[PDB]
Amino acid sequence: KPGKATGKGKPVNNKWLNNAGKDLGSPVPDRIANKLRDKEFKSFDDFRKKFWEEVSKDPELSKQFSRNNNDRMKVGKAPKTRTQDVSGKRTSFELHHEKPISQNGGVYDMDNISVVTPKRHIDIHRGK
Amino acid sequence: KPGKATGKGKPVNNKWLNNAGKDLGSPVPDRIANKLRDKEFKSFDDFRKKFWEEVSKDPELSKQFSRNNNDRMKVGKAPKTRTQDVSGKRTSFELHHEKPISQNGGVYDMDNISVVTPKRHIDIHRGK
DNA sequence: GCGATCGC
DNA sequence: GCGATCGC
DNA sequence: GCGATCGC
DNA sequence: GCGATCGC
DNA sequence: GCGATCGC
DNA sequence: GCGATCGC
Repeated sequence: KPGKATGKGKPVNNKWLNNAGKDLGSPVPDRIANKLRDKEFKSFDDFRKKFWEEVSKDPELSKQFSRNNNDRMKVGKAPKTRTQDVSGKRTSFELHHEKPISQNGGVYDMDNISVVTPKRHIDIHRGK
Repeated sequence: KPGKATGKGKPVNNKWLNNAGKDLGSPVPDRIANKLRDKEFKSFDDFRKKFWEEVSKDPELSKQFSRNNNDRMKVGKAPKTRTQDVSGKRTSFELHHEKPISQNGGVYDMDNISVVTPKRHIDIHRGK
């Protein structure tokens, strides 16, 4: 299921992921959407890996993460969340598509993707 | 001056480049001819590369060279010749075109391509 | 069964 | 790309 | 991620 | 040569 | 300069 | 894929 990525993203402050635990979480940063716009991805995993790689290459974004977390994002790994936002062994930050694929939701549509904590993700799926 | 590969090639024994220092040297192995037949080449420089890389991929042939030589062939570089067959900084085997493009010589016609030693290529360009 | 990340 | 994991 | 394989 | 992509 | 290979 | 070198 390949395809290209599209989207405008939103502007973000000094606490990007700060609300990744409420509602639909945090959005794709504008600067990041540009680096990835019109690009081409194999699978969604391919996207996730690149997204986090791009995050670690953005000076103002990488400044909000712990040294180890930055080392993680540099090789496609997702940053770890605060203790209170994990869910058992699920402790990384996850990407979520607002509208599923079954509802014609764009899989590589950055405006349809946001960053949420595992804890929140489980609620979002339960309906809360 | 790009082009496509072509030619039949001739069957080579176990001592392929054992006469590369006489006459016109060893011919382009049939097996290599087949594996290379009709291929997009940007320059003869590129063909040399792909050629030797194809020589290292052919078990029967790669067997005739030391490890240092296969390392080279693996990256498109030709095997170094014995010391008595080199000349100056030229220590590796060189591809020889029997006919120039002027005389309708195949620039990518394996049948018009052979492998000769530096000390021999020099004796061919002076008059046998 | 299902979304979603991990590691080669 | 593939095989495996995790919580529901 | 690590070994192939582009691309200049 | 070697950094940068592909293809598992 | 010519026919080739080297060195990124 | 481009310059740069090689020996004559």
